[PDB]
Amino acid sequence: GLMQFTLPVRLCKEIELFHFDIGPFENMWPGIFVYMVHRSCGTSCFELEKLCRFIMSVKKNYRRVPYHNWKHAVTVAHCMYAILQNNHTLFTDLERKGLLIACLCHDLDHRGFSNSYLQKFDHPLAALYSTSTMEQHHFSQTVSILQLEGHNIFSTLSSSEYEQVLEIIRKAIIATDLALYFGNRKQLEEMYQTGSLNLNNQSHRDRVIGLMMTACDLCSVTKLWPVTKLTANDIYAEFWAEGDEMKKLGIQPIPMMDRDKKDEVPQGQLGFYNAVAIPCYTTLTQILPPTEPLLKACRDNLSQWEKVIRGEE
Ligand SMILES: Cc1ccc(Nc2cncnc2)c(C(=O)Nc2cc(C)nn2-c2ccccc2)n1
Ligand SMILES: [Mg+2]
Ligand SMILES: [Zn+2]
Repeated sequence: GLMQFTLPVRLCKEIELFHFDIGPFENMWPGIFVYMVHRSCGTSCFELEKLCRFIMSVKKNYRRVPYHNWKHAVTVAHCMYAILQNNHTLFTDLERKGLLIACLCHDLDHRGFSNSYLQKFDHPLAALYSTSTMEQHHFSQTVSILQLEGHNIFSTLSSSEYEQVLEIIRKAIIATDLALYFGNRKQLEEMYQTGSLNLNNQSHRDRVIGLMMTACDLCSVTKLWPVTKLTANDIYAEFWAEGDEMKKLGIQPIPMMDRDKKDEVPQGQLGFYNAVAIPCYTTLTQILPPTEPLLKACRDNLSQWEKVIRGEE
């Protein structure tokens, strides 16, 4: 049990800031995760043998795609770690447990295509899960991995704690469906402004954990500008591949996905930040004030994209 994971000085200190980049050495990322779990959760909460075996099976089930890959999985888990460490006393044992696991698994087996594309293509996954298609698939992949031999990292929870944790995870993963985010943030904004928001109302915590999963998922926009700008090339690599594929079904795709409309990415990044990202981090900062660093970095990046449009870069 005294087998504590350690990090070099720069990473040890920078892992605590919201804007940490996990780096380009892929073989350090399992340890950055085990490090985050031990400090967030405790070192007795997972059997190290089972946790490492689970981590490796999860990484194996992330594909080689430009954005929705293993690096994204770990990067979303680091944002979650930073929210939990900045809000120590607000979450329970099972909640810290489930959520970091939910972040690592949340895009399991992503092929790099949206829900819209799966339904236009008439993929069999669209027949099985008529809404939040990929997200119900991600949760399914998580349960299968948890049921492999030697992978059940929750084995020592009681039947009731186990049911509670799977349920925290399923709801955390379903929430990453951005189609559900718009609704969820509006309701949190209405509860916040009327002062009815009650973190004892389980239905209310579920909404808050939802918004946290949006925040962690979009956190590439909260990075220092060189990291955000470079991650934007990976996201657009995927969008343009989907657009290519839309055109092979004979569907003209939305400007976001058309590689012939690269000129409009700067203006399209403004609307994304104004319609999705800025409100996300604003409402999250209203509910959890210590997550303010994410809104400040998200606004610095908007300014940077405004500066691109004015040809100052
Ligand atoms: C889900 C998601 C995650 C990350 C995203 N970007 C990103 C930027 N910088 C660094 N890392 C990542 C983007 C993104 O660029 N979105 C987007 C652009 C436009 C014109 N529209 N949208 C959009 C997409 C879905 C719903 C509403 C609007 N989307
Ligand atoms: Mg996803
Ligand atoms: Zn994601």
